[PDB]
Amino acid sequence: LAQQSQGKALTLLDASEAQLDGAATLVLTFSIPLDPEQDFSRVVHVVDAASGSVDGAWELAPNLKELRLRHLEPERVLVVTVDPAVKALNNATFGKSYEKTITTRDVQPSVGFASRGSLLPGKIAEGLPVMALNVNHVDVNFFRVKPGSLASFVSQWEYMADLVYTGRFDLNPARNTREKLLLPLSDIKPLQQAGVYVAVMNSNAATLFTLSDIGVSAHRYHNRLDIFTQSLENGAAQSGIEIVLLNDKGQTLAQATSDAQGHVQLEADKAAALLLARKEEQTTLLDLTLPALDLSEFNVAGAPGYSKQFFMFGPRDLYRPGETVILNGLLRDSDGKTLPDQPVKLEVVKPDGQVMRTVVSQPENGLYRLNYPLDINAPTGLWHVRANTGDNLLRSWDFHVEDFMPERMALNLTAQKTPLAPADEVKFSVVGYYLYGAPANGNTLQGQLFLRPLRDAVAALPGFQFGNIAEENLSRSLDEVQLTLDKGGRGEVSAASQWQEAHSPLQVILQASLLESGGRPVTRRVEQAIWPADTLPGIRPQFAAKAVYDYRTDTTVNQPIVDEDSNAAFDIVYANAQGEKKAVSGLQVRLIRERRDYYWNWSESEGWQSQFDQKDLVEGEQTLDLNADETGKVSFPVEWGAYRLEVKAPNETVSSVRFWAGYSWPDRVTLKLDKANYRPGDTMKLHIAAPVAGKGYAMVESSDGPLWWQAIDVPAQGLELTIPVDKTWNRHDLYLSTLVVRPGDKSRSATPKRAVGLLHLPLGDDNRRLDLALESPAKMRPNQPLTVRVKASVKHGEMPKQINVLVSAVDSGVLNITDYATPDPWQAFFGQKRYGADIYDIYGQVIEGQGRLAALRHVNIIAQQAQPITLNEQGEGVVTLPIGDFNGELRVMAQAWTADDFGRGESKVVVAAPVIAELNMPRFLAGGDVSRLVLDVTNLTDRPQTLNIALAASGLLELLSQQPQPVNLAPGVRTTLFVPVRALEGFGEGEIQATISGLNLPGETLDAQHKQWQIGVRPAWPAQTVNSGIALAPGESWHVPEQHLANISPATLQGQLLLSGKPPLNLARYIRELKAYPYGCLEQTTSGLFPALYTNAAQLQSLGITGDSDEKRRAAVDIGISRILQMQRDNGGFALWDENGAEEPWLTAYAMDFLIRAGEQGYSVPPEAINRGNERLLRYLQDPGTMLIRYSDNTQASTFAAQAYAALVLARQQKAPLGTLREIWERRSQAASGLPLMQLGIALNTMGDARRGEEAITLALNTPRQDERQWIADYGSSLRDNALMLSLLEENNLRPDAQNALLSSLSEQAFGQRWLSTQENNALFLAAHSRQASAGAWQVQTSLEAQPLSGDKALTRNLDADQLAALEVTNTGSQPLWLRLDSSGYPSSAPEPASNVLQIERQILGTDGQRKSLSSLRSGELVLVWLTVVADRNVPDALVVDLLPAGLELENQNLASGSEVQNLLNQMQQADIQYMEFRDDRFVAAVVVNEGQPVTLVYLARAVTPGTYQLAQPQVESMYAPQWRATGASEGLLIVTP
Repeated sequence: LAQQSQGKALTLLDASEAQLDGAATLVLTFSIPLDPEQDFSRVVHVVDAASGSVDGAWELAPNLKELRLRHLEPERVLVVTVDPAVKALNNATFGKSYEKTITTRDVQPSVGFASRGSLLPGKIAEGLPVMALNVNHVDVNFFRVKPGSLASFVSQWEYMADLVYTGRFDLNPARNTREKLLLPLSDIKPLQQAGVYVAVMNSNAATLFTLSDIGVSAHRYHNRLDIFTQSLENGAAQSGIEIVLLNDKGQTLAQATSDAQGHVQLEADKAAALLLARKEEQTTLLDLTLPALDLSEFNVAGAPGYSKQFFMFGPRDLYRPGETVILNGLLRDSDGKTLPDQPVKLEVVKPDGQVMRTVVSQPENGLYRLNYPLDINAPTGLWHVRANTGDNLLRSWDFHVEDFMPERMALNLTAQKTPLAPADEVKFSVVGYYLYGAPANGNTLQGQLFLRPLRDAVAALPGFQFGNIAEENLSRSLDEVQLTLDKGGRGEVSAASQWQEAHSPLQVILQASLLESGGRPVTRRVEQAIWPADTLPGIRPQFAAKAVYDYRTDTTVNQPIVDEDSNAAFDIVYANAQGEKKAVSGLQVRLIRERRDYYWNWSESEGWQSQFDQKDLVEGEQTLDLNADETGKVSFPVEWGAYRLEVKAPNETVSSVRFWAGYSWPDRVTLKLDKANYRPGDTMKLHIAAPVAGKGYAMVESSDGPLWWQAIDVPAQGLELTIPVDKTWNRHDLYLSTLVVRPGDKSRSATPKRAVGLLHLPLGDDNRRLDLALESPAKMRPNQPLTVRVKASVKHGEMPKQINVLVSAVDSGVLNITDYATPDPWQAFFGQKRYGADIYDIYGQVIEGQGRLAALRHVNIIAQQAQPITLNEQGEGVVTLPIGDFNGELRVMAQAWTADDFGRGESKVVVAAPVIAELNMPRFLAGGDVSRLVLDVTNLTDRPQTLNIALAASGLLELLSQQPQPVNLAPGVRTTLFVPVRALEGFGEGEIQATISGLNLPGETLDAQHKQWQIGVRPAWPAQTVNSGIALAPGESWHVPEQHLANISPATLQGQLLLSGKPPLNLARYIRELKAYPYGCLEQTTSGLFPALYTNAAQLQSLGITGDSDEKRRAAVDIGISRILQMQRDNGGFALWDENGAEEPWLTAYAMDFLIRAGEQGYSVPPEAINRGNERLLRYLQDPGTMLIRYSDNTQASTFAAQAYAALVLARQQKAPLGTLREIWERRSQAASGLPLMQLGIALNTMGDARRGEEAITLALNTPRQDERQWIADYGSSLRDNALMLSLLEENNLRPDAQNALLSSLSEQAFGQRWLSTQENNALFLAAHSRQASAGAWQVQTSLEAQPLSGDKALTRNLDADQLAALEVTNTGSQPLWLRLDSSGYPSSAPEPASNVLQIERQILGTDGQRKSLSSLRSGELVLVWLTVVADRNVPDALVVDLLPAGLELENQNLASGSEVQNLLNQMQQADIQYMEFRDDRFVAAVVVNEGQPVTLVYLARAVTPGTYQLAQPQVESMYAPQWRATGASEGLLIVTP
């Protein structure tokens, strides 16, 4: 506002010092608010009359009248000056200069102990740190805690004593400066006597310290506690008693006395806070609630060591909404051996924490499997699969759900294929274009160049590596790329060579992103190979790469490794890019050993670091001569460690390959072992070395507790121990700990008294890994089975027995998104588990460690998993993987297991097509639309191609042009064909099939290329329906009313004829209308799900309905249940459109009702949802104030309805407090309908009080629904209420003579036709379902068949246009006949706009805000669609629908460059939008319409595919009073030009 300050000058009210936030602050207060823009420095300033300037940090309050300056040095003369300016907000300005002198006064005294104290003991323990400010002295009283009330006293602390005062310490700090001082206690004689003391002053006035000799160490486990008491003074070893206490409570949990070794063991979980160790008059305390010792610098990282190991894994961790998540599981013990068969409880968890599915997973041949179909609208984010094996230690397998947006543009980057000399510069050709056929003009290209080594430089020679792996400056970042492109699509990138010295093959990589408007770029990458010689050497090891762990990545990586002290063989070649193998003589072949000498190194910024110096030694040398077409084979003997084989040729070009001979590739206690890896029967030699000699103990332990331990005295020369390995040692979480302590409490040279050592105990085995060899071709073609041969090996011994293998194949990109590593079970079962104990200590706390190190370096996703196979006796097998289309790289993966052994295999397969064909088309089509499809064909072969393209249109789609002429494509060239098509009348899909003949390839015969695209086809106009019926007396005749035929086109005209000998109900119509409903709000989904629950296909076909093979139905119910769960709130309540939406109790009752019903029919629903739902219903019943019904007209009625429904739903479950039901029954007069009374009545009758139930029923049967149709939030009507009441009657076998009359009434009342709500349909379905109409005889003569139709049950029959156009019916029975005719089809003429209650209008603007014709639109043009809705009433259930023309596509943007446009937008920001959706063919929006308040909706849309498109009328209706409809005038057609 601030206008209220107008007319007022600017006077300074007060400049003074004041306390603010505990600090001395200079505050100026002016009369009126100032200019908040910080200009304070040249106008207002403070200057010390002695020290000059000071901090000028001028602060400004939330209030604008006060100017602040914080933190002023006390007792100083400040001169404050305000200059004539400051302006203020109303530019009133400060007249002239103002000067004021100030003295800043003194600060108030303060004293206190720096810390509340510690529990660390000392033999004398002097020095008490205190923070004193402006105080000359302090009096201190010293108490000694009574050994009796000691426990409770200390427990009062952290979560009753005598007095030994001395007091009066002389503290002389500088004036006005807080100083840190020490209170010495050495010269005090009545204090060095051991005990627990407390100092008190006269803000932390108290502190605690302890004098003692008992040094205490402790190792805690998840349910065990081991204590070691030794000497602080004379080395170590000590007896004495100790006890465990509670938090706050001084209650003793457990007690024990030290043995002759110092060791003690006590059973204790958490909630055991204070540890107390006593020996007569001596005492030492240890707080187990404080943080434990930091072991971040020790190699103690790894997975938890569970008793039962459950290895979960799959082909990937990145899925999209819609597709199915595949999960596999294997269960073993602590040493990877089989356990007795057992179930595992698996739960699916979506990002918000809510459970989506709960399955009791049973194994199948020892393999757990799970398939979770993600809903098409599933939330994006981090999902978990949560496994429970029985220990209630939840295992978690994370996986990502993400949705990817299309590209809508195309970028083409190409290079020169064949390698370049270092001198040459590198040229990349760029070609960008819009998908709809337009060239990308003036589009800015943003990329970057990179240089990398090229080791796989010859495709004709796989495995052979090239280049010196030790050559420097082969991996660096080159130039950035900014290219305006300019031309109609094309551009060029050029890279000058900074590489010359290179003796290895290189590749220069261009990675570039194409931009349309700085919104959603299209990125691509391309590489150019570079050789330092037309010919050069290549190396391929004869030995296979073995699988080994890599802690830097925590993934089991493949590495070239050979046995220690052995022979390494290699295949050498001398070759060129194309072809293979040339002649040469004098290849210099060296075996280089890479020696590394490690050493520790300390710094301030780093702490301690493990450094290492490297030296390359020549340990072998051969000389080789090669002929034409020869694979020279060399062999070098190796020993241990890292080697690399180097081959050099006379042209100074080098090629190197690194490998290993061993599978192994200061302020602490150094622990060393004689050998790496043991067995559970061997014996290990432990070398212990400490910086300073001392005493303590060594330990071998795990989780749960310790297995072995021995106290030790370590001299300053090291100490050697011998430890046996029991048979019970096989957990892989085994750690060897060591504690050493220096004798003296007081010592020079600093010296840390306590020192710790910690090492992982190797205990794995080298004969339990399945070595997997996956054999498959490096290249293949799409749409042909992928053959993968599995060959297993085990190094030592025989090829196990019955090796199970699970092979999979996934697009490498998807895997590369998440950096997904191929799962290995070996590392899962045998890998290094974490140190599962916490070390509490009394000696000085750890430094900080600084921390552990780290390492450093729409389309249908192809992702399959074959069934598990079993290898033969030789460990051989084969799997076939059907590959669909796809063009790129596949990572083939395999996990193998037996009962005891496990393994993992990787492989890579490049799927490439000789020619690629991409068909760009619109997102959908409407019947009659004419559209220009774009078919891009590109030849990827090395040869020129003459191709014959054959196109065919299937389904609701036809071609308009003649077949294409043959095309001549040069290698790498792309041609573009235009395919004009038209869509046919119908609701379905259209298919386009493309066939390419010719192609000519040497080496292959290759069948012709086939492709097929689908597109969705719907009618341009809403489906029209006509409903009529009549009663026929005997002899009476009837003919189809002309209304069923008028102005709607045949071949779209369906009919259903229902004949019955009793007042019928259109069951088929309800079912069909439910199944056809296209929107997925809660109530609609539920309502539509109800029929699929209680009706099988056998019952469906009787009503003239077919489809869904029942199992499909079950699947559909499951899907629906998921869709219901996806909208349950955190409180167990439900929402209408989304989980974050407002809560609606009635719907909660509804959805719950369906979920219980679904449970009853044998479907699976997670108990969390059921329970939270029931809790929410119970809270609806017991705490009605938690409710908040919106947009209601009678909150009482709403509340009552909700409570009644919830009452019934819980009553069905026998979970409804009767007292509450009665408490509600007393509020019956608030009921605005009979339905809640009925529901409540049933609940009462169910939970006991049958009387008040029957009363409630009888009352319901005489309580007409009453409301000026405002809302009530029950989603109801007279009709649906009557239906549901009849349903409740029929379901519980109550009043017959009433339900008969009401059934007839409902049959006749069901003529509120043409438009029913989903709720009404569901209600009517339930009423018709639970009905039993018994025997009702009828005979009839028709035009459908020569013979007469006859029956005793209501018969429904389908009719086509011909049967319906000429339908005649005549009753030939002895009794009356009820006849219903339901007709549906689409109009041959555009229907007239119509309105009722609601009004809808659509206008079309441009971005300039001016009206725009839908006939002059060019491709890529933007337009604003302006909808306006209005009504003379409050419609809280207004659903707006705007069918699109196929020429337009939506921009997904809510809230929506300037001007009058913004005047619309803002209005749209005033509308209360309950939901909004941007489909492929619709703009949908749920809104509430307020009386006399126009609702304004604007949305953005782009024109793309050129063509002539049908254009429908805007539509709006009330979802639950759908007689309130409006359609609003359309121009009829849309024209899009290129």
